[PDB]
Amino acid sequence: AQYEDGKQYTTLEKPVAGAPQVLEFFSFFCPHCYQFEEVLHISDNVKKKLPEGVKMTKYHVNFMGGDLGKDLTQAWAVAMALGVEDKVTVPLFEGVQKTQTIRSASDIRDVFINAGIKGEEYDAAWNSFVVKSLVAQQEKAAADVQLRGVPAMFVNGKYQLNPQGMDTSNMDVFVQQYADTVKYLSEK
Ligand SMILES: O=C(O)Cc1coc2cc(OCc3ccccc3)ccc12
Repeated sequence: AQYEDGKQYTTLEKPVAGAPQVLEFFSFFCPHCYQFEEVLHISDNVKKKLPEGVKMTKYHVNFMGGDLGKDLTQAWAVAMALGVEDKVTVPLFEGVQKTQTIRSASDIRDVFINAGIKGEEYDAAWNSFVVKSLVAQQEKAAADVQLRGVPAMFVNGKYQLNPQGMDTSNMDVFVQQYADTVKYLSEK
């Protein structure tokens, strides 16, 4: 077949019931995730190839960066709770990987302050139990599939994208193959 298990995708030996339709995992310490955001725009290109209104979910992970990696998972929960993901994603990526100006939880808070989120707004969300639950939700979704690598995308809790088996000589062809595979899997 043109799409084959082990080539463009792999199949979960333990399917995950009730999972989101399109579930992405990333880390702000993850280099390919940086490319996926700034250079390839995987999330938007996948969204444009899927039916309108399909739920897409993106979660942060703990296993990169130690203490700060967990801080970034809590900060991502704040971003999701406040709905400011589009405002903080790029400065957080660049703060961690490009300028390396993010060395503490205070530095992460500075990114939100600079993006226009009020200090009282950030601190209240950061210490809220709604955000504690969002952190637990991110951990549980990752734990359901024993996630050891990012960037990762799962479709209907059953199929995992395999970008290693996709052509990397051309950035746009890669994105197109990636998005077309997600579409194929969503119609499975
Ligand atoms: O292999 C891995 O650990 C998994 C993996 C995740 O995202 C990737 C992106 C890759 O290429 C992107 C690209 C495409 C065209 C031109 C430059 C870069 C390759 C591998 C992965």
